Amino acid sequence: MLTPGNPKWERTNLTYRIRNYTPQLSEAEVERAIKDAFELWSVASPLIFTRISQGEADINIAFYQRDHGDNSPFDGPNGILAHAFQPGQGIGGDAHFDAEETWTNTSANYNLFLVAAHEFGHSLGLAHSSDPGALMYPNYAFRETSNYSLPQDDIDGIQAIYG
Ligand SMILES: O=C1CC=C(NS(=O)(=O)c2ccc(-c3ccccc3)cc2)CC1=O
Ligand SMILES: [Ca+2]
Ligand SMILES: [Ca+2]
Ligand SMILES: [Zn+2]
Ligand SMILES: [Zn+2]
Repeated sequence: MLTPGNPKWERTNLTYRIRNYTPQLSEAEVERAIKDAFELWSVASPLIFTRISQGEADINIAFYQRDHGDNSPFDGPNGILAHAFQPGQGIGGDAHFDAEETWTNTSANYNLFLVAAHEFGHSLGLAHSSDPGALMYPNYAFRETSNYSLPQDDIDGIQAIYG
């Protein structure tokens, strides 16, 4: 294909739900981080993300600690910050964030917006990139969060799947 293992969504309007929050940020700050992370992908693709407040969404977002029901346990502070599942029904698309992290909306470690943007790449069908400037690079690095600019390698990736 282009990246087998990873598939793709069959429709362009996807719903998301934030299931819980982190004490590290206000509820509004979490909502804004997640919304803007989706917007990054939306402005480079045909995808439209619609928030729901309750019920079943395509993409569930949640903060969990250690074992949390999906056979991929988190590991406490640092290390694994988050993970996400490839497009599909059920857990497909879902994104989990390690609740034991310091989550920020600054340059201090683990800016939630940046980590969420990376995870949502996985939720949409992207794998890791070898480009260190790419959001989809395997390791966390801070980058400026002032606008909705996706690095060009990530634009190439989402365009290759969805146009
Ligand atoms: O399935 C997984 C599980 C864990 C991964 N690593 S991570 O949670 O520690 C992580 C690494 C980098 C980022 C990131 C780096 C730079 C910009 C934005 C996000 C976010 C989370 C990556 C991954 O793909
Ligand atoms: Ca961790
Ligand atoms: Ca899902
Ligand atoms: Zn999980
Ligand atoms: Zn990743």
